Formats: sequence, C-alpha cells, structure tokens
Amino acid sequence: MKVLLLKDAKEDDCGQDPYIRELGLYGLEATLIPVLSFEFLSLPSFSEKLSHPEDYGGLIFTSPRAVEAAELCLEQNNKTEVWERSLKEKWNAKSVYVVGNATASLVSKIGLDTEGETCGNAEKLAEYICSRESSALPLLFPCGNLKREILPKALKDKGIAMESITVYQTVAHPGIQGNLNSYYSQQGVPASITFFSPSGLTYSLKHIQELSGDNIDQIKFAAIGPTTARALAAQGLPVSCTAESPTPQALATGIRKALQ
Repeated sequence: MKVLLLKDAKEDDCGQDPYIRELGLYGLEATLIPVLSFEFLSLPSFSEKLSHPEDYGGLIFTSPRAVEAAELCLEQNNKTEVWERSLKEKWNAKSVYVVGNATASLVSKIGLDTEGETCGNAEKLAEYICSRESSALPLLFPCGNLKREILPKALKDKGIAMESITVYQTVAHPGIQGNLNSYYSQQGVPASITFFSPSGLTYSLKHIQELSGDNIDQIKFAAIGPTTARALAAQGLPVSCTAESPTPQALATGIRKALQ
C-alpha cells in the first residue's frame, strides 16, 4: 500500500526523511511531496542596514531563513570583507537576540555572539526584552512576512524601538501541481494522504481533488495533529487518522490502523 505525505519539506535524519523511513518499516511505500518553499527579499536594503550598525541597538533573528538572508546579502553586495573587517565586531558590541536552535547555530556561524537561543519562542523573547532597559536606537529585526510576526507589536506595546525588515517569505511550493501529476500518473491514487499543516492542505487540496476524481472517497486522509485535522474537517474531508503526537512513530501507528 502506497501513502503520500504532503509536508512542508523533506527532512534528513541520517540520509532519509524520518516519516518516510518509519512507514517503510511496515511495508508502507511512502512518498513525500513538499508543500512549502521560500524566497528571499530586499537583500540590498538588508545589506545597507547591516553596514550601518551605528543606527541600531541590536539584532533579532527568529528564523534560520533570516540568518541565511544575512549571509546572502553580505556576499552579493560586496560586504564580506567589511563584515569580517569592521561590521561583525561592531554588531557584536550591540545586543543580539535569537529564537530557535537552528537559528542560533547559524548565528554562531556568522560570528555574532551566540551561546544559542535563550528564547524558546517569540513570546518568551518579547518578555525578556521588555523586562530590561532598551536602547534608544531601534533593534533591527530581519524577518518573514509581517502578518505572521508577533514581535513587532509585542515590543512596541512596551515602548521598545525596533525596525523590522522582511528578508524572506514563505510561499506554496511551486511544484505541487506537477509533483502530484507525476505521482498519480506513475503510482495511481494513494491509499492514504497525510497533511502536516492547514497551509499544506490549502495549497494542495484542489490539485488532489482534480487528480483523484471520484476515487477521493477511498483515500484515507491523515493529519499530523488536531489543528490540521480541524482544517481537514473544515474542507469537509473525513479524517481517518490524527497522529497522537507529531512524530514518525505516532503517524505510522495511525496510518497502519487506518489501513488495516
């Protein structure tokens, strides 16, 4: 029995995506089609702000995408020398805040000082920043699309100066239609499709409908968690399985029972 995972991205745990590998333990042939992609934005502007630390009180990074954008805007605008020559240490004398273990690793990688997050998430960082005095110069926050960011309003509500710059945006993976086309043409309608977020559902459901035609009723739809399940229900799809926890093991258990 073939199963399809529509997940944000293919992960790599010692050579394989752990969700696909786990299903494989049980004779379940799983395929992953990614539903999220990203694009970088405003890197020249970001390079200019980076080259003027005297105008800022510090930096906030909450995503590896933003640190990647930093690396990228330095290379592209000829500021690599200067970063290593007169920027890195200038910015390191200021305050550098990080959320995310992956973010923190990259922050270490470009020189800034580091010692990881010490914030588990945006809301806890916001509390930490607001419990202390702040600089009269704004904190620079290279970020994602403003609609998903909560830091800008959390800090401003407590009087903290900040300047946000969107340097990456999350988008529907532009291969979804083609990848689903190829899968169904080669493999046929899958026994099960698992969604990993409401977004993924939004970006892929119409194509799944068109490809599945009237066989959609035979597909066992699975959700990695209740929020995703609720999004499934909202589109009126029956939820055959909701993983008890969002892990490869709990998904495989679910899919296996649903397919018995």
